[PDB]
Amino acid sequence: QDPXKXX
Repeated sequence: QDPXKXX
């Protein structure tokens, strides 16, 4: 759910 980081 939090782009370039993961979910």
